[PDB]
Amino acid sequence: SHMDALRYHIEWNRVAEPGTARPAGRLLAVISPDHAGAPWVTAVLDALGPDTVRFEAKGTDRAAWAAQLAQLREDEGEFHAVVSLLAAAEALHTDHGSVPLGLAQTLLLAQALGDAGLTAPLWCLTRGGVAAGRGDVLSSPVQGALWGLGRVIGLEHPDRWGGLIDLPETVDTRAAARLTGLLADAGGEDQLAIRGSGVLARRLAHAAPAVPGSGKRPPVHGSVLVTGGTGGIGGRVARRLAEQGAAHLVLTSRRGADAPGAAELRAELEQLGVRVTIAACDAADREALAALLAELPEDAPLTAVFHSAGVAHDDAPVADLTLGQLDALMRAKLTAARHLHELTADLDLDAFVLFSSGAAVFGSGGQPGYAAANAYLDALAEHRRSLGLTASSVAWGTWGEVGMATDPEVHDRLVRQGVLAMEPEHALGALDQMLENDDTAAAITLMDWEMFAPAFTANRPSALLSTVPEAVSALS
Ligand SMILES: NC(=O)C1=CN([C@@H]2O[C@H](COP(=O)(O)OP(=O)(O)OCC3O[C@@H](n4cnc5c(N)ncnc54)[C@H](OP(=O)(O)O)[C@@H]3O)[C@@H](O)[C@H]2O)C=CC1
Repeated sequence: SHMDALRYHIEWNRVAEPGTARPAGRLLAVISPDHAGAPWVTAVLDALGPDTVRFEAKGTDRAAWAAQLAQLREDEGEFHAVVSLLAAAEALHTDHGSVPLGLAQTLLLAQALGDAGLTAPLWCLTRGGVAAGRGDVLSSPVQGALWGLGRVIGLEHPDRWGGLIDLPETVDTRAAARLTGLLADAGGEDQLAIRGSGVLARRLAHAAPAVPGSGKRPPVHGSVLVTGGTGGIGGRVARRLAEQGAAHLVLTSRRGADAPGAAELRAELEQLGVRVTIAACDAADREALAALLAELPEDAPLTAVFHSAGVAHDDAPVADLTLGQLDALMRAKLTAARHLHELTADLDLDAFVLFSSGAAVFGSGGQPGYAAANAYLDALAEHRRSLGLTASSVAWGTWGEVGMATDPEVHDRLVRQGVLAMEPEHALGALDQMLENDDTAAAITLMDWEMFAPAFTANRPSALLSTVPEAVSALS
């Protein structure tokens, strides 16, 4: 099927045991000084050895760090690699309430390295930011956001990007040796998870063909909340839910009833017999969300959430992105989804569906803020499954007809790259296959691999795509 052919999923496959020698040259370790106490942080610093130079990245000051780094690189000469432990800073930034401090500090470290002329490859370490291997628990969705930023750094600064490595809970000596071995030579891999049974790396595969009933999807009923539900994709999802018999759709956006197209949307939905509530309110306002949930009918309790609230604009290259831009991109994604998760965790929902993007799953040049925000969604869905709660993340490709991609501009960058506009009916039917399977994560995208693979790999290989045969064929 055509709908099957839009669905892909991320897998983690075993790779080679690394060598036994640590890096010959000197490592530079970067530490968040208020967040240096986690066990894995001390285990990593121990594994890097006492000869490793240590840089405490204090606060968020690009210019100060550029100066400090330039001084270090003057004194030492070229480093073998930069190893960042900034991801351990999960606390929100004091001035940007939707940006984890470690995310802010990572962006500014990537900036200041470039400013100071350090060219050693940057490796970003996380602990629990991916779900890798049968039974693996994604414990930190906040650290998971950093992977969407890293993948973009790999596309914008391939020559000075090492990669991302997720550590296990307990970094024992076998885990330490895998780490230091990868830092010496990672065999062309750059998205890695170190686990008790081996080193795994991240891979994209075609999803298994749809099996109706396998996931035991309950019938759509009760109240269903679609955030961004007046927006392009949210609207077409609400119309599908309505076709499928929802009792009550609750559609939100910051403009609510004043959003473009809302009256027409409400009328088309109501002709289907559905009760329609359209509310103005910001998905990152916890008190407004709570108030909205408090209003639901006894006869129509919340059964499902579809989180389509989002903006992509006002992003910038890694070298230029500000923290205020990053905060505005994170707000509807990390802040709003955290709220949705927390206020629905006891409700036994049938579906909790987060709309992510291919920018998070692949990386996309020019979109670091949006990739980090959407990668947090994907990680939160995995996290929620670990809690025994239902959750789905869908990393859409480009939609045709409706939504944020419908305009020649930076629709054309993507299209020239092989990421094609999907027909909405096909995208919706593929999402329906995913929910019928009860799959936790998918990318749903129409790709021309012959165009995409060579373009995406021109500066650097991508081990991610070696499990897509069309990409292997395009590179042959
Ligand atoms: N269209 C596509 O090709 C792709 C879409 N996606 C994702 O799908 C989702 C929907 O995208 P699409 O329908 O195309 O985009 P739209 O711009 O058409 O809709 C997005 C919307 O979310 C609402 N929104 C934005 N910020 C907030 C907020 N803080 N609180 C509540 N609502 C908010 C907007 O209304 P308002 O401005 O009034 O708040 C609008 O309803 C987005 O999350 C997007 O990132 C991912 C990849 C591709």
